[PDB]
Amino acid sequence: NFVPTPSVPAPDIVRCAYMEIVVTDLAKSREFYVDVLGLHVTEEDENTIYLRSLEEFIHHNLVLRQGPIAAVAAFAYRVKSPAEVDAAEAYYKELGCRTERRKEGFTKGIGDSVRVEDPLGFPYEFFYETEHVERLTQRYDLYSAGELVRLDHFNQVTPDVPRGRAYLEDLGFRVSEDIKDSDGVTYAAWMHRKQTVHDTALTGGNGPRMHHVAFATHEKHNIIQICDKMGALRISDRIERGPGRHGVSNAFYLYILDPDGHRIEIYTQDYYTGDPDNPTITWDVHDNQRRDWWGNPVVPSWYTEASLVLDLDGNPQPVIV
Amino acid sequence: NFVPTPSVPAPDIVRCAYMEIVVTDLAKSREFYVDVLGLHVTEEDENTIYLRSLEEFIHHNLVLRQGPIAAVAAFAYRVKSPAEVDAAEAYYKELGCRTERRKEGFTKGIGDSVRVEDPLGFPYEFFYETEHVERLTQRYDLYSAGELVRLDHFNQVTPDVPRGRAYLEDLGFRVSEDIKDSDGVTYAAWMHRKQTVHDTALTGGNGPRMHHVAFATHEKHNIIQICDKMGALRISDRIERGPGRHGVSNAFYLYILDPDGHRIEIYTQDYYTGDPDNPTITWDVHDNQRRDWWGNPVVPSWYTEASLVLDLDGNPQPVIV
Amino acid sequence: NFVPTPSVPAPDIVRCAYMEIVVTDLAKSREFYVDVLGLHVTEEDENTIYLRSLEEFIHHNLVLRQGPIAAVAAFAYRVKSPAEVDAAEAYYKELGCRTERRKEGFTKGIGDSVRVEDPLGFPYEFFYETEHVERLTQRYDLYSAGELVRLDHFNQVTPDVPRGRAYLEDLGFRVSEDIKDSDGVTYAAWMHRKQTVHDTALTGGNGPRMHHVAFATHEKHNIIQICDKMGALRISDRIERGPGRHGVSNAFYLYILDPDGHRIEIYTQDYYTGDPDNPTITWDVHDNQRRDWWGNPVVPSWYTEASLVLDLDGNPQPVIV
Amino acid sequence: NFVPTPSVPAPDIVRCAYMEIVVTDLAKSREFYVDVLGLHVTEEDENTIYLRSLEEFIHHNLVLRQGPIAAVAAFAYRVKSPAEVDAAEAYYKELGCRTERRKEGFTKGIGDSVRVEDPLGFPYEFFYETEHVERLTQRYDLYSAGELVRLDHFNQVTPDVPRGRAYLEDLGFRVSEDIKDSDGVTYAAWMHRKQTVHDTALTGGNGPRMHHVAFATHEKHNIIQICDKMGALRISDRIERGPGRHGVSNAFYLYILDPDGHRIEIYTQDYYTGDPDNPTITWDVHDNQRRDWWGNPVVPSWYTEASLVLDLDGNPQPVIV
Ligand SMILES: [Mn+2]
Ligand SMILES: [Mn+2]
Ligand SMILES: [Mn+2]
Ligand SMILES: [Mn+2]
Repeated sequence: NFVPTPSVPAPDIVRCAYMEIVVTDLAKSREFYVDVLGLHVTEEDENTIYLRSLEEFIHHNLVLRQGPIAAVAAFAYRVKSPAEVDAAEAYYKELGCRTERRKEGFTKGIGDSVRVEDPLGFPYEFFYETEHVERLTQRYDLYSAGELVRLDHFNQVTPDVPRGRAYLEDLGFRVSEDIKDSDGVTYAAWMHRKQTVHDTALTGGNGPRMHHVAFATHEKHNIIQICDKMGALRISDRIERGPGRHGVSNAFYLYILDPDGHRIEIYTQDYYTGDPDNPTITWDVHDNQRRDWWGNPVVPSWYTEASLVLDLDGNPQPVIV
Repeated sequence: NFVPTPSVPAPDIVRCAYMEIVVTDLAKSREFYVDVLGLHVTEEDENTIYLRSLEEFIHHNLVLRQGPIAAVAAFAYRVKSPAEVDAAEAYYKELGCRTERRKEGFTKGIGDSVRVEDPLGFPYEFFYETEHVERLTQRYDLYSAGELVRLDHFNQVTPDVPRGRAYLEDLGFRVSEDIKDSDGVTYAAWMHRKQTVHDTALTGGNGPRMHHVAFATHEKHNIIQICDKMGALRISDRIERGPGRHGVSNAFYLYILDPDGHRIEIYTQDYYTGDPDNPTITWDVHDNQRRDWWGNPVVPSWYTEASLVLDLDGNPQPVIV
Repeated sequence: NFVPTPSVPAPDIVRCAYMEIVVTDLAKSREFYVDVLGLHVTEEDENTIYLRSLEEFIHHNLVLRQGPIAAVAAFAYRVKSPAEVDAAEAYYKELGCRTERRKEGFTKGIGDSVRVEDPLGFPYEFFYETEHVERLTQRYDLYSAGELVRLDHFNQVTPDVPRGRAYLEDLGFRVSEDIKDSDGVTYAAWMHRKQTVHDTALTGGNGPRMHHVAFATHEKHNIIQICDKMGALRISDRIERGPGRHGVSNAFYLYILDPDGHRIEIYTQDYYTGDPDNPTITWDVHDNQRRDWWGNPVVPSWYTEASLVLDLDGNPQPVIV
Repeated sequence: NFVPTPSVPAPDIVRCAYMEIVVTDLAKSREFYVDVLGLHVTEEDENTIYLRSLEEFIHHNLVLRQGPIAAVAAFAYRVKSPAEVDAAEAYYKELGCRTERRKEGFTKGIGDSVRVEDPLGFPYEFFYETEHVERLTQRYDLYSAGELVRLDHFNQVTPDVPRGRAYLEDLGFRVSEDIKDSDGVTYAAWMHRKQTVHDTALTGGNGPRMHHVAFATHEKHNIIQICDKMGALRISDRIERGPGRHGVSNAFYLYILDPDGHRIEIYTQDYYTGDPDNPTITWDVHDNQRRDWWGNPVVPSWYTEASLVLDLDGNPQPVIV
């Protein structure tokens, strides 16, 4: 059942920082992420595109890499100092996980990093060093009507949520909201290191799979404009669920699908979770409002489709059904 | 087939002005319309409540009347001058419709009025005189987060839309948008006297029935707040459809159900239709975007449920299936 | 004092439609109106640019023409039918005003038109025919964060407001709001033909001069984004007054200056004025809130700077001080 | 010159948490803070009112206490754990500052606390324990149009900013933005413990004085509604500055004055400052955009008026001019 708790301290994680996504047609994906969504290109080449949101100063929040199979190559977290990359390496080695360290980084603009196949089969990366680039916070001359301003969280699908939760708590994540039954069993959990509702969340299901990566906008009208632009471009069929308001997290949300089917959440409205005794909100598994505060109808694909993730050799991790 | 065109001129209609609805439990309805939606009470007694929106100066936009069967007693249009009330009476008399004129009005605050059972079975009222009340436009001290600022239109369900359309064009309504097939047959039409997309619209289906009455908010966030409040009050199951953006009319919309099941549309975003040659926008019956610009899933009840309307004796008009 | 009331009927005016502005450097002005403000180019040549707002279907709302002196060449109103152009010509001829008729129009995309040097010295144009162009209402792929969606009104500066008001009332404009003193003398007036607060307004001052031309946005955040973009482009010194809320008209506003100093108002939030007995709101000349609902400080240039207007020969009208 | 750096560690501060202000007429203040601004009353008695913002779970963000002289009695910061209250006491004791520890708290709902007259003359409180109350985040049934959702920061006026800055950096606050001259001298600094731009800021001027306490709204339209409501209530002369956008901090802001003249900032739009190497943004003292991104005119009172602060005996600290 439970992942053992190492005797070495967990690495001090600051926040989720970026995700590396493999796409099958780079030009088609570039059209979606840059021309439709408006993400900012930090740099690109024939095979990879480095994108960042408006208020980011690190090198990128998303890396799109062309590959033969659409999948997620890495969920990356920034750690507090260089020594924490060492700590992350030691922690996972004690758990017996495969680890790979590259002083020069795995993606451009990132420095010394360690990638690991974690206990739940996910490719996690921990890094501290990264090139700083121009922070576009006040470049209102580049601000689009649907501007994505920051990367907020990842959502992972795994078969055993209680095992996943205890493992992430040992890593230092705290639970801001969870869904449990009368028995006290955790069905899903929102976990954070930074002061928003979450950096990652665990959803029960066949896995390991990536459910979605999420960006925030400043206000609700920005999310509506994304829908409107998609309708004008005749790609409204890529709008999967939303807009709506989730009861869990209180987020005003929208889920859309990229060309390979990877799910992107765009939401707005966070609340502060930084206090040491921030109250956990537990939702009952039968409370309808947990999914949708407004009662919007259920979208089946949202519970069944999710992206494959890769092992450190670049091959898909088998999905446990 | 087509209603005959009278030889007397049509009354000069300015805009839709109010609707009289019969509710089965006035206190339960008062809670929804006043405590939940925030409409302003002009006056009320044991059996009837007169409500108005924020920017209205005439006596009321809605009259709620207690009765044994939930239904709509009257669709009321304001005409241009006192003489037009005579015109409306003469016009319908020539069509052979039952008319009833009351110099003192049918509802409080309204003067000389004529009500008719129109050719499609709907109770229409035409009046000019009305008591003026405090226009609350700048009473920001009363402004709620989901404030309804003005009454915009009615939507009617009738079995033969081409007959209804030609009948309303003779009355002087112009078509801003319609849905037609390749054969050029009209399936639905949006018709207006004032300079917005419509004062009334015709939907094909079993009728005569009232599909909805609609109010506008100033901005999109006001509609979102109505949803959030209903979720907090635990009546999100009364949210029927939306929020969404209609392709036809371009409205950002929300449809909710009152305690008796009468459908209220709250929407925002109009466009100007006042020019004499305002282009009619014709949508193809197979274009999915005409219903939802964002492709939101269809909601069955929206196409089957609608409210009964009353004849001039106060009895429901039989529904033609 | 008063302009005589002609014995021939006034032309039936539908709304203000466009303004022809002379600029001294076309490329500099194009940068402002198109690159900064985002207006849509209908067509252009070496000497003139035809622009329209998002929801317009007539050929243009603004014509920028290069010339030696920055000034306003024409305030154009669309009339109800072709016969009304004849009516406009006859009406002004009876007043003894100079008139010039061109069956082929004075600006591209406009047909039979009559221009007149009106009694207050303004170059007014009346036309019906105009080429229709693609209405961009639902082109959300072109929608900018600060999108100007429609042309709403003109504001004119004239030395004798009571004379100007009585003359515009004879033309059929109604007063929605005015500013008067205890004596009952009109200091300024908002006048309309269409169903918003105004198509034109009269401000007392040295004239004839054009105070501003105004465009509406859908919501308040669109106006804030214009400010933000101007700050990022380092041209915030062209923001003259606002954002604020006017007590008169209830508009959330912003006034900015183009390269030649012509004033452009961008506002949002109208209210309906279409009923025949729409109550006039009279503000007292000493009520502070009439200028600014929020008490924002007075901006002196707003009361002294305004654009010159041209006579029908293209020469500036002398300003009466 | 510089405050000495103690040899004991600084207490681990999480965020600014509440301010205790003394008002001269509690009922008049209650009307402003509760009836006008809509803050939520946690509890109150004849002499004191405890208020909290929408998303707060600790007992209060503001304590209003009736007293003979309007002033600020305490700037309170929540620390990470009970042991940190001991740390704060030891730390200030080593600086030679007067401290007062109360196991039972100084205000209701707060536990073990230490208050100090800090080196710059300000009454700072550090506490960990506080009673939790219903977090109203999703009580949309209570949500007003101008809802204040969370307390964000304090702003302090002090004559020697470089001394104050170094003192706060030793306490562990990091600088997100500062204003410096060519000589590299600090004129003002924005300092934070939590992940927003600041928990407190230092403004040069006669002090010690409290410049403002700030609350955030979810969106810009909420701030606009506060202005509109104040204009409707005829207290727009209490709006001191804004709405505007600050270049420093990037906040869309509004400053208003309570009945005793204490300055409240309502703002929205934060950006994330949590990374260990978050880039400090340094603004030049001559850059006009640092104050107002839109170039709004300067408001003199903003630079001269500020609130007195009290010593631990409840007497005003003399202001150094
Ligand atoms: Mn999510
Ligand atoms: Mn409708
Ligand atoms: Mn104006
Ligand atoms: Mn501040």
